[PDB]
Amino acid sequence: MRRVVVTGMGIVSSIGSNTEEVTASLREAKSGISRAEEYAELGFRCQVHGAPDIDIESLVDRRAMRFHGRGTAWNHIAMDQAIADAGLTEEEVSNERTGIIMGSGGPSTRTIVDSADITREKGPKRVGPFAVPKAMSSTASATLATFFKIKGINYSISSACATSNHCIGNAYEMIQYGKQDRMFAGGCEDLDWTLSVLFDAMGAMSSKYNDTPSTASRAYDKNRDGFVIAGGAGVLVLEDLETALARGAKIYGEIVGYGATSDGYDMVAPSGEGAIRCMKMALSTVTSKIDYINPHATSTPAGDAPEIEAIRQIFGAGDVCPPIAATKSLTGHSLGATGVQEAIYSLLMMQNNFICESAHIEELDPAFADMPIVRKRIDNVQLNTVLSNSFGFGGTNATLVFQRYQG
Amino acid sequence: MRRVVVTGMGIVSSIGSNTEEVTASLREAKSGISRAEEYAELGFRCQVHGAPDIDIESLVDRRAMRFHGRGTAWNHIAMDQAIADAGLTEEEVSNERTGIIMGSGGPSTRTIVDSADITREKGPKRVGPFAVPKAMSSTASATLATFFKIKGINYSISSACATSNHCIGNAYEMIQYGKQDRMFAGGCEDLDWTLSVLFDAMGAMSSKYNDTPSTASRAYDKNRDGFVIAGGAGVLVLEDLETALARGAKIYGEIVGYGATSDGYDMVAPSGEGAIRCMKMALSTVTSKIDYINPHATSTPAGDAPEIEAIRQIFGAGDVCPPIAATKSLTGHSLGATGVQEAIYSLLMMQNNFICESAHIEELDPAFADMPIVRKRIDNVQLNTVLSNSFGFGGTNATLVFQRYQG
Ligand SMILES: O=c1ccc2ccc(O)cc2o1
Ligand SMILES: O=c1ccc2ccc(O)cc2o1
Ligand SMILES: [Cl-]
Ligand SMILES: [Cl-]
Ligand SMILES: [Cl-]
Ligand SMILES: [Cl-]
Ligand code: NA
Ligand code: NA
Repeated sequence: MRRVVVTGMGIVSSIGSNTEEVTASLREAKSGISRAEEYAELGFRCQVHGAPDIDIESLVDRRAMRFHGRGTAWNHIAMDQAIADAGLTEEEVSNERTGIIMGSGGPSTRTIVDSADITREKGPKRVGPFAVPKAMSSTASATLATFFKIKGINYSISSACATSNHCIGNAYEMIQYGKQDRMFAGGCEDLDWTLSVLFDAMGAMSSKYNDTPSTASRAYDKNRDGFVIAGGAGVLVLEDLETALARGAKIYGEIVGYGATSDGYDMVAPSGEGAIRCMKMALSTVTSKIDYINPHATSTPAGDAPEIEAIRQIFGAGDVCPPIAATKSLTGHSLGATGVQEAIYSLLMMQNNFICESAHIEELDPAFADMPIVRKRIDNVQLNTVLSNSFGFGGTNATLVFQRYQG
Repeated sequence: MRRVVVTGMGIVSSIGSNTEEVTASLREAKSGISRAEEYAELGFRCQVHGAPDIDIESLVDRRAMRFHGRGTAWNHIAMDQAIADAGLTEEEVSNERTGIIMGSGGPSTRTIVDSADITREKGPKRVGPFAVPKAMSSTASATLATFFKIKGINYSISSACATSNHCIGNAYEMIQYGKQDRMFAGGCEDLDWTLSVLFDAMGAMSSKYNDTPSTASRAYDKNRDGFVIAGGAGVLVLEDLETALARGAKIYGEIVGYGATSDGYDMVAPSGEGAIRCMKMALSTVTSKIDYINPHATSTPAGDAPEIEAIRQIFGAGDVCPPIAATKSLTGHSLGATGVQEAIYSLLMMQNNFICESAHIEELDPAFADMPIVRKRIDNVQLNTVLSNSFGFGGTNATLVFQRYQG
């Protein structure tokens, strides 16, 4: 099997519109969570969200927007960023050896609802002719593959919270096995009431911190009360090592492990043992210690704990366990975008020699008192190997491990 | 690489609720297309559809239905059928070596619209707590993985019309490379006005045959005027050859080729050259002649023709080209379900030694007069190798090749 490296990154996040803004937010523990006035107007319990702040029309031209919902428009921006970061020529983007696996947890729910509404109000013709590519589950891959003239692999993986972790892992496999030499991998999610309401109705999102929105997402806090939803996108450029070296690529890291398993247990709560198997699978090909864990931890009573127990089973407790810092306390949970964004946060922390605070822990849950959850930013630390989990509804698990390239 | 065989099949289709009914429909060219009265009531141009006729409540119990939209309920039925056909024990279904890649072109658009409607009419709580797994793009994998206690791989691929072809191809790869020994692969789609209207608004569906619905889908006919939408599901059980042989499995066929490419051209029309590359990739690992082609051909002016030219480029014209019969003329286009259903139709034709008529060709398009499009059922033919294309919006291409197992 060939070695696979990350040569470019792009991101649209609740904590920044590019990698520089994201890095500053991570370093300063600047929350991306704000009040969602619209959710209050609609009668939601949860009235907080993690909204990107970015001017799409200034970055994606009108004709290029024809088939984009707002999630895939963010993904287009992230792809432009990743291409620029990697320094790719047009020929390097568009060729038979270069593919795309780009996913979202759902499609444009807003397009679907707006279309149903206008059908009933003004008639089917008034849906317009461009709604299908926005409404389909493959929207993120179809729109970008077409626009960027991708000629190799083209499809989406979805797996709820795990979506863009599996997209990256499958793209990794394609390159390892020699089927493609370069891949664009990642994902996105729109942020829209038509999606958020589904989670509010199940009671899954935070509602006890509506008056202090910035601190509503608080993984590992004793009084965590649900996740905070977000939208955004991320893209990695992946290349086989020889391809990267030969063109003088930047190497942000090497992908050195990938795990994917299934709980076969509960639709909306994890079993724990599935996560253990997933992390073990990712670690089976890794020969250095793990220096940092970017957990799944979404700030839920039932979710944060089983993952911690899984981590304890593999790594032990206390100082011998890698430092753990939940970036979702700053960013919220961007569903399809989460895996790739967390890969990017982890790679940026590696680049900049720090581990962010696990934010908004006002009172640590005593169940986790034995674990090295980061309470204050750790500076001047050399990270060489980082692990990131994403564990999604339907018992779907994905873990990725990235390593500093040193030959 | 390991060899991979199909050991069980399940299907819910517009042309039958199991493989026996489907076989009878193929043999007798019995159309599955009917009038869609609801589409007329809503003001659609197209007023035809391919609707399954199956009693879900009699086949999936109430608690098992909690997280199913109607597409994934059909997929559950197809999975039960495939498990029974393969003769699998509970331990063979649920183990770390057995996974699922099961997709849909979209999620339950009906769940999304109903939820938005009830939010506005009665409040967010009245969405209920079970809508998320129905509305997410991974619905088909999440629901079945959880219910059937799947422990290995668990995710969905989506790629519009190509969805379940890529699901099968990626599952094939997993087994080839030794990561899993058994996979459930396939997909589904609900049939609902909230999805169909998106296609009617783009003018993509047939509307000149509303008064003769049964003949509205007519691939290769001079007067074809758009596809006919359908819903349903299909599942294949895939196993590495040694696993299959050792347990006395039925072998419906061996997967011997898989192609996946990208046009990088137009969102809603094919380039043709992408399809050539896709078929060539699938054929690169095949060492016998092709005895039958199950085309993408959806009964559209702009779609049927470029595929025929691609076929002509690879295979030539006339008698030296494999017989071509478009099953969508009987079945309509079931989007996420199409690839796996067409695999099943092709394997059933192989099993039963016939090639179905390419139905509803009242006047052949003169552009295709040189091609061996099947005008009347061909009997007493031994099929050993069959090829099936699916080419989806966003320029996404997938081809599979199956072969009669003879050692
Ligand atoms: O990651 C997810 C999980 C559920 C889900 C449900 C609906 C949707 O539109 C997107 C979603 O993304
Ligand atoms: O195969 C498809 C293509 C487009 C599409 C669009 C919306 C949807 O809900 C399902 C779909 O399936
Ligand atoms: Cl979107
Ligand atoms: Cl459940
Ligand atoms: Cl469904
Ligand atoms: Cl286009
Ligand atoms: Na993570
Ligand atoms: Na086909």
